[PDB]
Amino acid sequence: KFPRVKNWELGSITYDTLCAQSQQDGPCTPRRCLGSLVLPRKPAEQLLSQARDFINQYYSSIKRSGSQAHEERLQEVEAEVASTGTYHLRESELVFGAKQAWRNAPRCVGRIQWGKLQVFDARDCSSAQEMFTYICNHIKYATNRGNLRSAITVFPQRAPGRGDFRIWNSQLVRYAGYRQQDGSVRGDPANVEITELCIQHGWTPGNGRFDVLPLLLQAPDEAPELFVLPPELVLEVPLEHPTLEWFAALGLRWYALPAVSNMLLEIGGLEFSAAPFSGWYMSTEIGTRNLCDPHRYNILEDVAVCMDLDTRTTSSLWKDKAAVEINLAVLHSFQLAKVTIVDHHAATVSFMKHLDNEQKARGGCPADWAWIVPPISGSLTPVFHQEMVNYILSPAFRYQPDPW
Amino acid sequence: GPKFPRVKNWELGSITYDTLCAQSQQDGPCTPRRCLGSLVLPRPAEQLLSQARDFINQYYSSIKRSGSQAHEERLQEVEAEVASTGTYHLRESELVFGAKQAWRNAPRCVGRIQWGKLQVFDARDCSSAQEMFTYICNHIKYATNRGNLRSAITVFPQRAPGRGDFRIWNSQLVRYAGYRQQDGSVRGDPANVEITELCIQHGWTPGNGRFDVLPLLLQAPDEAPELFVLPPELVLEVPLEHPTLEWFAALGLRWYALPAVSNMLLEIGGLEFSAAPFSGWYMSTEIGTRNLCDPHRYNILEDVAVCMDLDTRTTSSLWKDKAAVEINLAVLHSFQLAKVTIVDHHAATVSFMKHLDNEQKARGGCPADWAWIVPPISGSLTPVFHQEMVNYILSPAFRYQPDPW
Ligand code: HEM
Ligand code: HEM
Ligand SMILES: CNCCN(C)c1cncc(CCc2cc(C)cc(N)n2)c1
Ligand SMILES: CNCCN(C)c1cncc(CCc2cc(C)cc(N)n2)c1
Ligand SMILES: C[C@H](O)[C@H](O)[C@H]1CNc2nc(N)[nH]c(=O)c2N1
Ligand SMILES: C[C@H](O)[C@H](O)[C@H]1CNc2nc(N)[nH]c(=O)c2N1
Ligand SMILES: [Zn+2]
Repeated sequence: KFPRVKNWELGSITYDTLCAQSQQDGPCTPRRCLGSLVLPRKPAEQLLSQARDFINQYYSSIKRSGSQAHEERLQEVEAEVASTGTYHLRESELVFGAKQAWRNAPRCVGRIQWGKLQVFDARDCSSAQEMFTYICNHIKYATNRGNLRSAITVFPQRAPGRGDFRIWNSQLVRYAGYRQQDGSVRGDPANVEITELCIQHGWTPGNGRFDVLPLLLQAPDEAPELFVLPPELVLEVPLEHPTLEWFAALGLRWYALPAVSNMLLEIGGLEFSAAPFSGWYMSTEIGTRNLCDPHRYNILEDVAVCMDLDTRTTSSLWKDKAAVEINLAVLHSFQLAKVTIVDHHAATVSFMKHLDNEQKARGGCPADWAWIVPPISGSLTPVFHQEMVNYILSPAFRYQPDPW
Repeated sequence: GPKFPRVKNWELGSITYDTLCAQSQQDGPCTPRRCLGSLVLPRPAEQLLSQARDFINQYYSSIKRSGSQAHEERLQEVEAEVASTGTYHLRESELVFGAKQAWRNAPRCVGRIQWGKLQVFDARDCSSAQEMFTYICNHIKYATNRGNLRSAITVFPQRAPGRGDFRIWNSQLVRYAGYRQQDGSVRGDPANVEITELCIQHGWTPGNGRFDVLPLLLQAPDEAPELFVLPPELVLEVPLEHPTLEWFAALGLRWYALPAVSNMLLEIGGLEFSAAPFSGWYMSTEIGTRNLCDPHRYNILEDVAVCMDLDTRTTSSLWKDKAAVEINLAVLHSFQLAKVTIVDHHAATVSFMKHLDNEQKARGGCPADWAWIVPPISGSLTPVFHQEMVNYILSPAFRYQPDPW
């Protein structure tokens, strides 16, 4: 049985058949749905089968499926697993695998872009120092003077005999969070733990709200090392508002490059524990979540007071009013600085086009509705009205435990 | 540790475990292979007895008499009744318990903090379509209460073997007509096109406004549905104005005070009440965001944004978000002015979090549909956005049922 998927705005119905290609179970059972949970509660034969399936995927994608190059390649993989317990990917295969991982990421609204991804092979990396070099080039390439380009750098895969290559930071750019004795937090509350780990490993702390953290980089079975990014590498956008002169006074800012550095990339059963990837922001990530979440910078009441709003009652919708001006500020400021950004309406409309492309290409598209629908103005966007099917395809980005 | 779903709040960092889901007997649409949680509508003899036995156990527990002699005698009384007739009857207070528990169990309802405060009108004696009309008018009168809205449900006779159903054809007691135009467009509410055409086929003389109140199509057992027009003074409405945008009132928008769902099935202990309309009060985003701004409903966003003189030629001006906010404010302001009960999406979600905490202590969980609980605007500004939820089906329940035609 294949899920029947309906759009409630248009009346149109599709059938997801791609989900039958899922080999990995999610958190739901027929007794109870667990789709709103953020994290999971969580053999040569099995590695070999994921390898076969992936190699078949690759040769099918270049329409050389069944051919001699294909046959001989499966033989290589099988021969290599049989005597070493593992294998290695060709650069071309890794490029394919990385693009598919993005394509398959059900929580990502930006997947219209999935075929345009620059892949840096960093598998010849043997130290934190080289990782840092690779990371710096990635940032320079990706940022491209505000003309953002999507990229991934892939460090050496996990191996049975040793500890992982890891980037301890959750993103390549993070603002420090400084825990106060008086309970509160200066800077980004989301980054208290990593800030403290940086200090413990000997970083000289700042005292600002927007102090860019150093990277903690780890080569196998070694203590992590500390590397400060050259400030000229981290593009930042001061936030002002198009018609509210006082907004700029607030001294708000955000960095240009969203670069996730703590997820695991799995391809054909191989696991890449350090494989930082980046694109460009959707404005609501900065304007709504990072700046307005109560457990983040939490600036809503501040902005509302400057707007002289009735802060004393919920029914004046001050929160809603302030959040809209904040999101507008982010868009205006990024556009003024010529740094790539996408608003949530433009993003969700392109995501609808992606669904349509994928329906035609693959018979469906794994999508996590709760993460696709923006944090403000949900039903004002087309994705709100679109039913979606969530499931796990490989290659995939996965979460993994923090390495401390 | 515990072998039940771990549930996390990401704002507060706090953890619970849902043990109540263990009580679920009916399977939802998901499997380990794929999550179908965002689908609005996914695809008796011994059976009856087990559902019946379970409900009576629920009832006696609610009154703290499990295992008692009255408990076992009621169980005996029920199976005796099923053995000789195939069905059975609820005592009055069982029906009252069941109706409240059905609301309490409703995963898509954010208003469940009020669940214990429900007026239950017993209408299981009703025997004509004219009589259904009297019960409905009475319900509307009681529930509207001149703007001081009171939750209520009226329960009509249960499905009976052989005999036909009591059905209310309309999806709500109050519904604006949707008139399909020559040019293909719709005047009024596009959601109500079919029911409008059904009323007409059954002899209603149609109007031509954006806000014409539909007559009721009420159906008694094995009879064609009869048509009934509500006395306009029984249908309380609120004209919409804005607290500072003076032109907003000139738009001629309005909404009715009483949201009363009339097409759902109430199931208790295997017994099915095919007509059992229930009503509460509105959360403002239902009117202001969904009914007025959905592209496939009234679709007024562009009208308002033009009046607000916003740049509607580019998404990045956030004209849609700006207009939606003011439309929601107008709804809240106009209901407040008219002294008609309403709740904003902030107050409502805050009260739902309190409800989740009450239920965690009372029952060890609360079935909840995250996509439906989180409001259609300002999602992450409300605390439920940061709350993981477990969705599952408990009974008593309100269920969807096929349209009777
Ligand atoms: C090009 C512009 C892109 C945009 C606008 C975009 C947008 C987004 C957004 C809004 C989210 C939700 C994030 C959150 O709320 O925490 C997300 C998640 C995600 N994105 Fe994209 N993305 C882009 C590029 C990429 C690229 C290049 C990759 C990988 C190569 C990627 C992979 C992912 C993954 C794996 C997630 C899920 C993260 C998680 O589960 O925490 N995205 N994206
Ligand atoms: C007292 C104030 C109440 C409020 C603010 C409230 C709020 C809501 C809201 C906002 C929804 C979402 C509906 C949609 O978006 O289509 C909903 C659904 C629902 N409500 Fe409540 N409600 C209230 C009272 C009641 C009562 C008295 C009952 C029954 C006794 C009830 C039962 C339900 C059920 C069964 C649904 C699911 C409807 C569906 O799945 O289509 N509610 N409610
Ligand atoms: C669920 N735990 C981790 C959350 N996480 C990895 C995360 C948190 N906050 C923000 C992001 C940014 C995600 C992202 C990635 C890319 C490539 C582009 C973009 N605009 N956003 C990710
Ligand atoms: C999704 N299928 C059913 C449609 N449906 C029942 C529905 C649609 N649109 C709006 C409502 C209103 C739901 C409701 C019910 C009650 C008692 C109170 C309230 N505030 N809202 C219901
Ligand atoms: C509990 C809930 O699932 C959680 O708050 C989710 C909701 N949807 C989200 N959507 C996005 N894009 N990012 C998020 O962090 C979240 N958080
Ligand atoms: C596809 C999606 O499930 C559908 O549009 C849902 C989303 N959440 C909703 N939430 C509520 N309260 N009411 C709705 O009608 C919907 N529609
Ligand atoms: Zn699910």
